Amino acid sequence: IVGGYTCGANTVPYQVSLNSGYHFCGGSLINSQWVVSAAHCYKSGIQVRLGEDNINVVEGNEQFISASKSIVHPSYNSNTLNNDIMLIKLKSAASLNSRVASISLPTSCASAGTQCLISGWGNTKSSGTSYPDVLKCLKAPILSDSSCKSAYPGQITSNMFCAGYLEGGKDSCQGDSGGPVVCSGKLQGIVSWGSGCAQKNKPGVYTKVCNYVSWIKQTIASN
Ligand SMILES: Cc1cc(CN)nn1C
Ligand SMILES: [Ca+2]
Repeated sequence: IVGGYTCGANTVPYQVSLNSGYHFCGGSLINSQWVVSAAHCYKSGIQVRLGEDNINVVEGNEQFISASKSIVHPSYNSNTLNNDIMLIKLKSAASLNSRVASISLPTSCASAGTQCLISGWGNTKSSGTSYPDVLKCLKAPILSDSSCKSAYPGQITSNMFCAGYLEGGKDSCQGDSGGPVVCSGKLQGIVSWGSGCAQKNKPGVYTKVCNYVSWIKQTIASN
């Protein structure tokens, strides 16, 4: 997260860190057994880390649970990043509490102008490289489909939306991949892609979660 703020420990209780020896992606806890992330975060040997603030220090509220299976969306295209969504099942159910909590799926799509919260442990610099240990947060509005498409000619599908600031300065970045965009207590987005970070007229692009609620529910119901 570039140009954000320190969230505060366990203030984003649905935020998870995916770890394969190191943090490599974010994710969102959607029930006691399931995490939603980006398809471009797929790899083997995933441990889901819940209750994290400082990802380098065991602070006392963590739950570390290995993934038993991952399900990349059937229509994910890694070239275009269309359908950039994946489900991860935990080997054991997380113990839910005030600091480890699920986020609700949307019942309808969110509009341009809706204010959202984006979070993660990604790079905090737009030019150089610096990775925070503690969770960073950014309040950002959803941008219009027209402005999103104008920013990225030929690249925005019906399964994507832009959020952030056309002026630059505030954005998601490398390492925030797969993490949450939450608006009015609903998971509306997943950190998917962009062109650099916090650059003018290059806002973050996010997977449009409301398009996938049926797939998520049916997949969970049979797996
Ligand atoms: C994960 C991610 C988000 C963004 C948006 N600036 N770019 N990347 C690489
Ligand atoms: Ca920790």
